[PDB]
Amino acid sequence: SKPQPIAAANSLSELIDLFNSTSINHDVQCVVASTFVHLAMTKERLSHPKFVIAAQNAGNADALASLKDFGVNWIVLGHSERRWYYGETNEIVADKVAAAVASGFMVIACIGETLQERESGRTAVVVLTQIAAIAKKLKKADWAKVVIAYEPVWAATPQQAQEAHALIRSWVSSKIGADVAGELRILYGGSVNGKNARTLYQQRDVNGFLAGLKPEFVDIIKATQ
Repeated sequence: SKPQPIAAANSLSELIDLFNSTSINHDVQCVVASTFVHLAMTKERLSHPKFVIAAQNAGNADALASLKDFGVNWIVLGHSERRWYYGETNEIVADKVAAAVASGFMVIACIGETLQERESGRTAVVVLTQIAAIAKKLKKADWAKVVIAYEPVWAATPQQAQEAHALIRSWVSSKIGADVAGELRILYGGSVNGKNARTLYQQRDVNGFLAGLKPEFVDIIKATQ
């Protein structure tokens, strides 16, 4: 069977009212990741116990310490623009991930290739090098706290997403262990809506979504069964 799925989202007050009133029938960890300045409000307002608040991109020991102290236990790291715009390298993201885990966080670590990388058939070498860097700073036991989001930056069909996710899980199995591989949530972080979410989740190696904080996130949740 699949590990517990994750639905994570990366005007606002209307969105949280909506999430709060939503009945979610099945086992699924929901995550609302927000920017620093909206954190307190989101935390005051979001009360659905199947949801947790995540920080984003924090990389400083003291910052992580305060978030944790503030009751934030999740963080999202390495999201696409962090790498292609802000210049966070494979190693910078790796160190952020290791720092967060050491501070008691559950980490959604993002990886993904650009259009130029996908077009040239270098998806595998790129994606695996990104996670290899992440793995280098983590111990096997740390993987209990880790979640991988695959982001088709280059954008996708369920078959394409399945192939990407499957290639990630094979590298994990062989380099980290089959037991880690089996428990690891690998989320699909490409474009998704209420039409293809359900289709995508059906894929053997998709364990959820890293999608947009948007009214239709609710359908993304339902897509995880």
